[PDB]
Amino acid sequence: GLPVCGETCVGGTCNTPGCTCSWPVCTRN
Repeated sequence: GLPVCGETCVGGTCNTPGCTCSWPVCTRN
């Protein structure tokens, strides 16, 4: 499955609201 989110949560942050941080990458469950 193609991940909706893909922002690096290296700095403990996510751009897309709704995406959970899964260091070092944000992803939505």
